[PDB]
Amino acid sequence: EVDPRLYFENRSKFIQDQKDKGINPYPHKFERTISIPEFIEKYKDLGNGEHLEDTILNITGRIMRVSASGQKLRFFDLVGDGEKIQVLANYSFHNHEKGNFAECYDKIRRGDIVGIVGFPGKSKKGELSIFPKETILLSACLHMLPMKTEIRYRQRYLDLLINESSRHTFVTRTKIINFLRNFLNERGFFEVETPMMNLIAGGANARPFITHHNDLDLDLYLRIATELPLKMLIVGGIDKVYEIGKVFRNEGIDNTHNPEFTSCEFYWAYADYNDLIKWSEDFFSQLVYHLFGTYKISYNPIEIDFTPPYPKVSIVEEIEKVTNTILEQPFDSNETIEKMINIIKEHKIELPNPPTAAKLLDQLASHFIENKYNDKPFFIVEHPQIMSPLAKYHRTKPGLTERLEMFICGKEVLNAYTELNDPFKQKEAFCTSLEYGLPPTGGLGLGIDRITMFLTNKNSIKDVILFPTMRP
Amino acid sequence: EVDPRLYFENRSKFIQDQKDKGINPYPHKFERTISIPEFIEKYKDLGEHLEDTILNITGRIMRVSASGQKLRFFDLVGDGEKIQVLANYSFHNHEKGNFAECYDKIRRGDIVGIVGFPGKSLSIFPKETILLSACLHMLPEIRYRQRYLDLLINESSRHTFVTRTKIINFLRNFLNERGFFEVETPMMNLIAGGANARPFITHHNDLDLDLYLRIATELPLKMLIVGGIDKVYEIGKVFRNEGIDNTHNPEFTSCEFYWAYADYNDLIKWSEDFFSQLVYHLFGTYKISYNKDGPENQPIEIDFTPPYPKVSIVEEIEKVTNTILEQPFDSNETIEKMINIIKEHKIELPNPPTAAKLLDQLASHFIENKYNDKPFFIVEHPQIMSPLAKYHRTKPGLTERLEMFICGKEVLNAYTELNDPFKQKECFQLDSAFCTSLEYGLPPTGGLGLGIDRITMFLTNKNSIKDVILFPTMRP
Ligand SMILES: C[C@@H]1CCC[C@@H](C[C@H]2Cc3cc(O)cc(O)c3C(=O)O2)O1
Ligand SMILES: C[C@@H]1CCC[C@@H](C[C@H]2Cc3cc(O)cc(O)c3C(=O)O2)O1
Ligand SMILES: N[C@@H](CCCC[NH3+])C(=O)O
Ligand SMILES: N[C@@H](CCCC[NH3+])C(=O)O
Ligand SMILES: [Cl-]
Ligand SMILES: [Cl-]
Ligand SMILES: [Cl-]
Ligand SMILES: [Cl-]
Ligand SMILES: [Cl-]
Repeated sequence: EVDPRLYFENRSKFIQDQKDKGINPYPHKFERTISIPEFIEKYKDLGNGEHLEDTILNITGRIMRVSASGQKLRFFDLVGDGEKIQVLANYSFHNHEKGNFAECYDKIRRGDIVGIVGFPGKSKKGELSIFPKETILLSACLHMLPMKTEIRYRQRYLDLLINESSRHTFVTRTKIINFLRNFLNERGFFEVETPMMNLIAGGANARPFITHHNDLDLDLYLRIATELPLKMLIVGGIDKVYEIGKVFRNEGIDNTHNPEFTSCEFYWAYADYNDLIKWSEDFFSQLVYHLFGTYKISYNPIEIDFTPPYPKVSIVEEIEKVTNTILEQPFDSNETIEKMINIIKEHKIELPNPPTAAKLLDQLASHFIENKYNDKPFFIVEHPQIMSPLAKYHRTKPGLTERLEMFICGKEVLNAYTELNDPFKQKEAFCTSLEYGLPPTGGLGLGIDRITMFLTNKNSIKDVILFPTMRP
Repeated sequence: EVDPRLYFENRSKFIQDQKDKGINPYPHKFERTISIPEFIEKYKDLGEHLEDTILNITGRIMRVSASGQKLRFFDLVGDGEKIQVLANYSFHNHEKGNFAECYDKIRRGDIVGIVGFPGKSLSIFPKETILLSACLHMLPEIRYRQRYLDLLINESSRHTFVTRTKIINFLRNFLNERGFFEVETPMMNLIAGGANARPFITHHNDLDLDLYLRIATELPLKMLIVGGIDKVYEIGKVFRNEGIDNTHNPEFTSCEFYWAYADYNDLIKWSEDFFSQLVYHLFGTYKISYNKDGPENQPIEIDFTPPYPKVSIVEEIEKVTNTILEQPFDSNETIEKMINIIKEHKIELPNPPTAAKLLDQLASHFIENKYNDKPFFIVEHPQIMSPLAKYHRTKPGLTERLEMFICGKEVLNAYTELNDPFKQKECFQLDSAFCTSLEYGLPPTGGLGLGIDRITMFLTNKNSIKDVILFPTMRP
């Protein structure tokens, strides 16, 4: 046992003493000639007890175990890029003209970043190793590191160094985003950037963040979505367009909500809801196979089968069906509002404030549909116009829209529709752009963080964001 | 020849009349079988007709002409390309509507679907033409507020934003080929560091908390180096709550990377490789022309062939002003001296006149416009300007820093990172989370920032940042 403060204070005095004796504990440059992954790839085939003594290399990394088998034989584990080798430092092999062996190695502690000049071999036990001639401290770790709560979210660097799975999680994340980018680019889509701060915040229903620009003396809204300006680009003649990036919604933090999250929205001119469904099934099934070489995955446990096609459940037909009720249109008539309210009560669930037709329908949809399936993803489709102000009216079903929303394990990860392009039907900047002619178009949104949760077996969004937002 | 409101209001009545006569003017779906680029590629080689092929094609009408009632000529555009629609009474399927009625209805800007056959006279010959989405206004500062108009009317506008995405694509593949790992860091933090700039503030309601939009990505990326991600980067927006002018937009796109075990010399090689390769990739040459002073007056050449000149900020200021600037730079004798030089040359005195801002001002007057024919680096900036850069390995008072300039504008800032936590407190309000991460061991590291919008300005021949942002931030 050691007191952390003593540890820290002592390592601090050590640093100052090195400085004072003229040794620079933070040297500027150490020219490494090979990485640890490279080193392993290149020498893993060596024979037990075989040294290549005439092959000198410079290698770096973080010391993670310190050991000894006497004062003239020190062992360390050295990690870089998520791989590990042994450092076997033997007194006889040490270049004594550069410091007392014992001084130079007593000072090396767990967490230290080091540079090593030495030669590759395997120990007789077969352990792939570097045998120093010289070991340089490049950057000390001044605190004792954990061997094994909230710290993983506040000190993500600690998490990344100690837990192999943490690194796997964020690697998978970037892979997911890479796949998506190439998937859209293969299909002729054009990546763009739209503003994060606008005079209005539209394209979804969510409270916004507000901020103030000093030069223009103006209160701007951080964006809750990217829909409106992307559509303006369709009008502008960019027929396949998308954006991957953050959006901001000013509401509660939970296991599936972070106030900044990463979305992808695309707009596809001359497509419609049917094209969007096909796209969703292709994307998800191909994404999953690309990561796992199979369509069925384990999640915390339950199997999720991503083999297309997926079930499509019509929001009205299904609510009515599981509640032996008819919901007469208009959906915001008093008779249908009262009725919807009755169901809420009849089933003792939380009444939304205020109880508008759109929010009641939404609430009924979360209770009676959204957890219909767990074995596969599925779509809820054909949402009422009152919920869907920017979706186009259904081509055979008055009151409804050509909309879909994909769910995985009761959580929405996708929202898409045929875009309303008739400016007259919309009144009930962007609006001006519609008057110039928005071609028939299909639009689609993904929630990236939520997708990554499922494909890395996490059940908090916090586990797939490097630095999630938290109370200090 | 027409009032815009009449035009608009009339096209509106037309839309309603179509609806009332049972025609849906905004059909849900027209299944096209070929795009315009595809169409061109496939039939460029056809003076002849091929009635041996019936196709469905879409696009926006952009010119309407005629040579008789029975002979109508349109330009149709999609994905940057254009073909002719030659609509001839002969070829029209009269079992689907009066030829003259249909085609009198079609105006400039209309989005249409066409069923016809390919030929040259390079054209599509309709048997039938469907309206898919009308343009209710006659088509021609507006370029910034209605960027859709700009994208449709000016070929160069589309070139500009295509080039922009290409630039970002090249950069992404350039870092990925070299083993770099893309990540996302937060846009809203409890403090905003990594640069000197006023921040935007916003408030989260459920946690009842004030947060700062990020002015840079430096600190959290460095925390990822500590975490063992030795090559890391982020491309994305940052926010600085400052003035707006030809080279400043309050949100702009940057790229920052951190390269463990590299230093300032690695960063210079990287900069030269990146820029020269980027330019050749776009133009098949290293020398490009740029209308600094506007398309009105004469352009200049910019030669991106490496290597680029490196000018040491202290050496050069002293040299062009016959002065010695004794360290410390924030002593009174050296502040007063710097002031007197600003006074003797009638340049604007910064408020307050700190050592760092005076040095900065002297650097913008006497160095930053040294070259115009090539990019160049200003290097080895004083510590007082550079609170996160590491101290120079042989030059007291200075740091291992570089800034690249193109035509007098900074596009790159990079350095060997200060990784000694004891020296940093002394340099520094900035993060304790960050400061704590340093104590766990930041390896020797090189960091670099690019200003993407400003790079794109130079490589698309624009001299306002507003020309390379789709929707720049403006007053209503
Ligand atoms: C833009 C996407 C398209 C798919 C449907 C939803 C999913 C989105 C909802 C959401 C809301 C929120 O307040 C905080 C979040 O973190 C998330 C999220 O992670 O996922 O929005
Ligand atoms: C992160 C980069 C590294 C290179 C140096 C600067 C360039 C950056 C500075 C700037 C500041 C600003 O308030 C508004 C801007 O638009 C820009 C810009 O576009 O250029 O920052
Ligand atoms: N803006 C939508 C995503 C696209 C919906 C289809 N246009 C949302 O945030 O849910
Ligand atoms: N954060 C710097 C970019 C360079 C980073 C070098 N450590 C800036 O905003 O200007
Ligand atoms: Cl249908
Ligand atoms: Cl939700
Ligand atoms: Cl390297
Ligand atoms: Cl050097
Ligand atoms: Cl600047």
